[PDB]
Amino acid sequence: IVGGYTCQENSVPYQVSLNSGYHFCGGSLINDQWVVSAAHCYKSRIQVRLGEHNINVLEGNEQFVNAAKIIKHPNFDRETYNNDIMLIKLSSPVKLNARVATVALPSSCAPAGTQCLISGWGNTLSSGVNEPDLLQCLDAPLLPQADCEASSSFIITDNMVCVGFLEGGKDACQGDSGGPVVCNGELQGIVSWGYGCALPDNPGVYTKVCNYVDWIQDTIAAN
Ligand SMILES: [Ca+2]
Repeated sequence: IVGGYTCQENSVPYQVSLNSGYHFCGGSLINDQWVVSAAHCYKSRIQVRLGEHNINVLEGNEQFVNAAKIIKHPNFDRETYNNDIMLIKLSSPVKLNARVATVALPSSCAPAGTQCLISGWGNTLSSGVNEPDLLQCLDAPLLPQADCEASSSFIITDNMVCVGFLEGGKDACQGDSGGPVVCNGELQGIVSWGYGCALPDNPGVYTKVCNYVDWIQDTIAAN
């Protein structure tokens, strides 16, 4: 997260870190045994870390659980990142508490202008790379489709939504991928891609979660 602030300890209880020897993506706990992330974060073996604040220091609230089933959306297109969503079934249910909690699936698609919270351990610089130890937070609004593409060097599909600032300075970045965009307590987006990080005229692009609620529930029921 570029231009954000350090989240209060365990204030984003649904936030998880996908680890394969190192943190490489984020995700959201949607129930005691399922995590939703981005399909581009797929790896054959993943350890999901919950209850984290400082990813490099053991604090006493962590739960590390291996992924049992890693399911990418069948129509994920790696070229365009269309349908960039993935579900992870944990090897065992986690212990839900104050520091490890679930986030609700959306009941409807949030309107442009809605204020949301984006979080992650991704890159904090608009140039170069710096991985933070502590979970970063960013309050940003959902932008209208038209305003996003106005002066950007990219276009998006109907399964994508732009969240951020057209003036730049604040944005998600590499390493935040798969992470949550929560608006009014519901998961409305998943960190997916963008041109650079925090650049003027180029807001971040996120998977529009409200378009997949049915797929999510069916998959969870069938596995
Ligand atoms: Ca820790």
